[PDB]
Parts: sequence; structure tokens; C-alpha cells
Amino acid sequence: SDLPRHIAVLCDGNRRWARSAGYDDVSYGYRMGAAKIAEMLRWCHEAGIELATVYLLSTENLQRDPDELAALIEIITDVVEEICAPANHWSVRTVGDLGLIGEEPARRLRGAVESTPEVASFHVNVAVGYGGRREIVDAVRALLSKELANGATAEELVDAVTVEGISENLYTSGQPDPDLVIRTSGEQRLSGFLLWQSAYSEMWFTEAHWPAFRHVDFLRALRDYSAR
Amino acid sequence: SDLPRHIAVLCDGNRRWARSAGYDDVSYGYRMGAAKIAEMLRWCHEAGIELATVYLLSTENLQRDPDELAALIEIITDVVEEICAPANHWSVRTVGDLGLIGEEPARRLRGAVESTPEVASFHVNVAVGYGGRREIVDAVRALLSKELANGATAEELVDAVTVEGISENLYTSGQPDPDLVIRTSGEQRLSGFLLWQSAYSEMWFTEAHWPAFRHVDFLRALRDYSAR
Ligand SMILES: CC(C)=CCC/C(C)=C/CC/C(C)=C/COP(=O)(O)OP(=O)(O)O
Repeated sequence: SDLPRHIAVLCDGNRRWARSAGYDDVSYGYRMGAAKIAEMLRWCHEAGIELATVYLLSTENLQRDPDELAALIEIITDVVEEICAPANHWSVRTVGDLGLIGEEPARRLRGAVESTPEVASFHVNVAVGYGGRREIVDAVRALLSKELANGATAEELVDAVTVEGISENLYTSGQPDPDLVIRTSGEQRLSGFLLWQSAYSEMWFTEAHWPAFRHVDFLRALRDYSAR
Repeated sequence: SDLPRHIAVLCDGNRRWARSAGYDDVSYGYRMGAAKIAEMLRWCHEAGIELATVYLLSTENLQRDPDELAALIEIITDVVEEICAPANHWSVRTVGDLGLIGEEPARRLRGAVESTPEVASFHVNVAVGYGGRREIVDAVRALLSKELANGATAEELVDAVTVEGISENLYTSGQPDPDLVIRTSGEQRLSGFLLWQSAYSEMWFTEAHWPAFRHVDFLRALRDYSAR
């Protein structure tokens, strides 16, 4: 009630944090961000949040220097393997397109996520190779494919698309929409993250870069959410 | 001046403003809010903003009391008739479904908007009977119907949908996406307003209720945007 069912987190500021700290290698920032993802998910679970979505890799991110992108993707893969650790008993789902990150990372991520239970008290979505407008397009495509496979005419395809039909074909099919979306780094935008799903979400902003995010920042987010 | 090309405004807090100011009849908030809409649009025009979208009526707002809704719809009709006054020489477009507001108001709104020039220095979108997810669905339907008209087979329709195709079939077809979205009354959500189009918009919030929104606040918004 006063607590979000589903919290979504956009983890901005990793490179800026590394520069501010005087590191020449921005992977120091991503590594600390990775540590904070692990912490944040523990906080959500213990607070009684049912589902958390973390934005690990956007389609924008994939346009980066090959070598920096490679190291980032390795960090992300370690993050997901950590999220999927058996002792957590968290149910994990990928949100996005693993066809974009390389086959070795994709195999590692898929394997980790597939090892987690379907039914659990806490669920984690890891958004990797994700874009919100793209997700909608792919939802519509999936919807139309199913209708065609079940014998729809071209004319019937034209009318088959509905709000509920799109919702049911997103990556987040069958999950509650995010109640609270957290963005860091003073960035006051959505950047298409869970675009369809977050239409009615509460937004909460901090100036802190993601690697600098603290448990008390999480407490403030929940406090503010409850107050609203 | 780094001005937004397109500013979108969610005019929240009208009834809360009225109650706080000791008005027993909260419809009065809508009348003060209507006066402020005209003034905001003047400020936008004078500042050199090319396009402004104002949120006048959501599909959800139609769930209100008949007396309150009746007043609100008449007030909205007045607002639009003012926006469309020939002395303004503003180009106006309806964003939403006028079939949701009743035949007689719909007739008046359409007449007013149709009377405005296609070409002008300042453009205003009036969002009436609008929902963001519905807009996307209707854009996809429009897109598919056009492909079918051009002779596409059902097999071909399944893969006809693209990001660009959806954008070109929204109410805002041919317009730039919003650069800045303003919401009042301390409300930190988008409520599906220009859902697709505002994926990458800057969000700006004030605690001021809409009827209390002043030019100094507008300048703050532009200052904060320029500083993003
Ligand atoms: C003349 C004048 C001042 C007209 C404006 C009056 C009016 C109805 C403003 C509402 C704008 C708005 C923020 C809608 C979104 O609320 P929502 O109910 O659709 O969604 P929500 O529940 O998340 O807020």
C-alpha cells in the first residue's frame, strides 16, 4: 500500500563517479555500481518489495567503444550471475535482447537466469540490450504473429492490436507495472526505460551518482513514495 | 537561448488550489486554471517556443461527477475557443478523441480548431479525451490499415510495424517530440501524457498548483532546462 510492489532503477553516473574519484579507467565506476546493484536488491527484498527491475544495459550503451563495452558486458554478466546465486532463491527474468551482447555473455546470462526458480517471494528483472520503443514494437510483432498462427486474416490483424494485447506481449508480461522509478545523477528523464509500463509510475530523483547510492537514499525514496 | 522546441504542460492542482484558498466550489479552480493556460501560452509564444501541448482532459478525468464534468467541459471549450481566436494567429491541433466529450462540445471544439491556420509561427496542441497507451494502439492500427491498403499480405503485416511507423501515426505526427514536460502540484508522474513521444523528454516539477503558476516559475523552468 504505502510500499511499492515493483521498483525500477536507472543506474546512471558510473563513469562520472569514476572521474570524480580520479580513476582513469571508468570500469572502476561500473564495478562499484555492480556492488550497489547487489546491495539495492538485498534492500528491496528485505523491505518486502515483490519485484525489482534494474537497468543494466541500454541499446544506447551498445554503441560504445568495443573494448570498454566488452569490459562493461563482463561486469554485467558477473552482476547477473551474482543475482542468480542459489542462496538468494530469487526468481530472475531478462528484459531485453541478448542477441545484442555477444554469444558468450548471452549463454552465461541465460544459463544463470534459467537456473533460478520460477516461483519465489522476490523477483528481479535484469534489463540488458533494452529499449522501450523497441520493446513495444516487438510486443506488437509478437501479438500479430500469434494471431496469424491462429488463422487471423489480414483484416483481422488490423483490428487485433489492443492495450491489453500489447501489455501481455512485453518482456514484463504478467508482472505488475513499476510503482516507483528511481533515477540517479540528477538526471530528470525516463529515457524510454519500461516506457509502456511506467506510464503511471511515481518518479524519484537523487543527485548522487549510482555508485554513490546509499541505503539511506533508498530509505528516502520509500519514505517519499509513502508520503505521496 | 537554449529553448525547448516543444513544451508540454500537465496542469495539475486546480481543485486542490481552490480548496486551499478557501473556495467551497472547486470548479472555480478550473476557471482560474483556464485563465492561466491562456497566459502560459502567451509566455511560450513570446519566449519563442514553437509548439506547446496542454493537457486539458484525460480519459480518466471523464469519471468525475456530472456537474463538475459539465462545468469542466464548458471551461475547456472556452479555453480552446480563446486559443483559436483569430487575433492570436496560432495553429491549433486536437490531440485525443473528441468522441469522448459529447456531441455539442465536440462540435464547438472542432469548429474552433478547424478555423485556425495550418501555417503559423506558434502552434498549440490541445489534449482532450487523450490516453497515451490508447494513442499508441490507434497509431499501430492506422499504420497497419495503411499497409493493408497498399496491398500487404497478412504475413507481411506481422513485420510491418516499426518505431518510425508508430511515430508517424500518432496525433503528433509531423511534430517534434516534447523537449520539456512541466507538471505542477508536486506530482512526479507523466500519467501516460504523450507517452511515446516523451520517452526522452526533460521533466520539470514545481510544488505550485497550476492556478498559482507564475511567469517567474516559467522562467525557472526554462533556466533549469537550459542548465540540464
Ligand atoms: C481548464 C483546465 C485548467 C483544465 C485542466 C483540468 C484537468 C482535468 C487537468 C488534468 C491534467 C492531468 C495532470 C491529467 C492526468 O491525470 P490522470 O487522472 O489522467 O492520471 P493520474 O491519476 O495519474 O493523475
